[PDB]
Amino acid sequence: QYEDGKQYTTLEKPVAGAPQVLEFFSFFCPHCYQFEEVLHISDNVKKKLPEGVKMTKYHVNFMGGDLGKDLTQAWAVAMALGVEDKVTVPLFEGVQKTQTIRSASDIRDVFINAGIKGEEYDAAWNSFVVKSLVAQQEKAAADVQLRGVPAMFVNGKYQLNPQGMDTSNMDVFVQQYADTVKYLSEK
Amino acid sequence: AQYEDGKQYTTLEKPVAGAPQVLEFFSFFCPHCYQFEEVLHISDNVKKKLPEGVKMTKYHVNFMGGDLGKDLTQAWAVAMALGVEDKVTVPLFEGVQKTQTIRSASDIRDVFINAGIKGEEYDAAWNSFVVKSLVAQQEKAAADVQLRGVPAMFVNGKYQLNPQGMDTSNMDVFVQQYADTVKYLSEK
Ligand SMILES: Cc1nc(-c2ccc(C(F)(F)F)cc2)sc1C(=O)N[C@@H](Cc1ccc(O)cc1)C(=O)O
Ligand code: NA
Repeated sequence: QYEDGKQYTTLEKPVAGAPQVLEFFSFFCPHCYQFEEVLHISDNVKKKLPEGVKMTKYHVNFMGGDLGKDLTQAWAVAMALGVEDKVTVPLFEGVQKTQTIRSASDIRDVFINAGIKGEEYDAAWNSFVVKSLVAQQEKAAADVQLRGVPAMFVNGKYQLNPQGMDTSNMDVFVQQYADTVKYLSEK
Repeated sequence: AQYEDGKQYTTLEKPVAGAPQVLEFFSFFCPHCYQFEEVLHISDNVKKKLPEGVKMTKYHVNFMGGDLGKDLTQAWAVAMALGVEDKVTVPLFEGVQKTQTIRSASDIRDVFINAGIKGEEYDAAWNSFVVKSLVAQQEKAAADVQLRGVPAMFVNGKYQLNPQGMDTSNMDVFVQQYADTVKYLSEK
């Protein structure tokens, strides 16, 4: 029983050439921590979607002050090096659980400890490839008039509405969320 | 340590009458709350340094958890009603955050049963007026201190701990600084 306003909302001005599935998060975002560590939303959405569908995940600037911008640049590094899955957990825990991530250096340490060579990290950090990925993340958020995280957009036309879903059972919530993404992608 | 308003603690503009002597707020969904309790043992270390007669109170809140969050607050009310907080705190934190075995109210109940509380006793407590009242008490206390987030601790409804705020460069030092601050405030 899908209804606009319930499981999802519809953007007023759809974004052209938008990614099929686009997620925004912040490492400072508490629901984003839950979505990644506890619920594994991205993994479960991926499992429910066809192989052909591309999922994109971008970091945002508007949580966490100066460190917030640094983390967006760090996420650009992770995308450029293809090590998202190596650093997502220690970045989330470093920010929200242990609160040991306080500076860019602390972010660098996380990449080092996750097996990324220091020289490779620094080269990426300062690269124009990464500068462009930072620009891409910012523009994407601006295109959908992003006001908060977590957020997921389907074909630049629909936005998921987790608030409209059932939150008594974690796996029911995940099922309803993932099923909504599939429904919207086939729309 | 040299204590100053605004440093190790802040002072509520609207103090709360009849508040518990030492009141801690947490959520089982809250990862820094997991850090506080399961890793740092803040509650326990504060209690060790508390003066004789001063009891600790700990309430559950629901900023992140939706309906399941409400179930957790009611289950925490049951833990308080039964006096089994020290038996279920660990498996609730680990079950929600680490093993991800706690996904519904039924899984919460299973934790109490595995910790030695009979199912019929858990259910009796769950549906009791005592637990209904305790749920309301936890909410009201959070409202009274204008709670913004967790973890948080309040002393005599007048002072709010400010860990920000403290030497969080060494976890052992942080814990003693935090516990010493609670002792100081309780003595004022
Ligand atoms: C993004 C988000 N995700 C949530 C969620 C997801 C899963 C689960 C479960 F445990 F079941 F897995 C619980 C909550 S609330 C939530 C969220 O946006 N929460 C709001 C408050 C709110 C909560 C429930 C409503 O029906 C309406 C408003 C806030 O934090 O201010
Ligand atoms: Na605190």
